[PDB]
This record gives sequence, C-alpha cells and structure tokens, in this order.
Amino acid sequence: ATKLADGKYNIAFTVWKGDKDESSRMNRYFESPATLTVKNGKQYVSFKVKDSTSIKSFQVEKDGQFVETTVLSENKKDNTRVVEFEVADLSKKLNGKVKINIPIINYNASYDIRFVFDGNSIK
Ligand code: HEM
Repeated sequence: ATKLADGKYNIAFTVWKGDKDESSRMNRYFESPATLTVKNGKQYVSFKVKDSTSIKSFQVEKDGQFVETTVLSENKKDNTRVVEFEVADLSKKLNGKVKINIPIINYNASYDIRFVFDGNSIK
C-alpha cells in the first residue's frame, strides 16, 4: 500500500549540515533532483557530483556503518562523476560524510552532512 513499485523516478533533495540545520555548501556540488531507481523494493538514490576531484570521499550511512558511495559513472572532461547509494527510508534524514581535498591551498577536510528528501517530489 505505502511502497514505491519498481521504476525509475525522480526525487528532490536538499543537503543540511551535520549537526546544525542550515543549507550545506554541498548543495552546490550534489545535484538535485536525484534519480531514484526501484528494484525489488530496493530504493536507489543516484546523482551527479561536480568538482569531483576535490570531493575525494563521499559516504552515507548504511546499517549503522558509514559506507562509501558507489560511483556509477565518471566524466573526466567535466570533472564530475555520478554516484549511487540505497535509501530504504526516505523520510529519515540520511547521514553522510564528505572529505574535501584541495592540495594547492593545503585544504584537507572531513565534514558531516545530511540529506533531506522531499517525498512530495517523486514523479
Ligand atoms: C570543493 C571545494 C570545497 C568544498 C566542497 C567545501 C565544502 C565544505 C563543507 C561541506 C563544509 C561544512 C559543511 C557545510 O558548510 O555545509 C565546509 C566548511 C568550511 N569551509 Fe569548505 N569547501 C570547499 C573549499 C573551501 C575553501 C577553498 C575554503 C577556504 C579557502 C573553505 C573554507 C571553509 C571554512 C572556513 C569552513 C568552516 C569550518 C568549520 O567551522 O568547521 N572551504 N566546506
């Protein structure tokens, strides 16, 4: 009654900071709306990642464990990539962590972020 039947959908997301509720800078890197692919009731979120060379790690939590996202495809001419992960409950705010490395300025950082999916946006 409540599930999404198998299919390739769209869903809008916004990225929030790890411990604060504020738009996250990742909103200018992670592109919405994400693609949403359903197979056997396995909900898969996938989207484009720009400036992909500086986002050298991107993980979201899976079953208590922060797990590194699955790159589906890359574009080296763009300096972007396409990543995928599963989200079982899209109501809950998805936890994620990104490591940002910008070698020339010696910027090496690791941040907490969270994804907020808009259910009413599915199509
Ligand atoms: C691809 C390039 C960059 C990305 C993706 C990035 C991303 C982020 C993220 C996600 C955060 C914390 C979470 C948030 O604000 O939503 C953050 C914090 C911050 N960033 Fe960057 N950043 C980049 C480059 C830079 C550069 C070049 C500087 C300065 C030269 C900078 C200065 C800062 C500062 C001062 C903070 C606050 C740190 C704290 O209070 O803990 N960022 N960045």
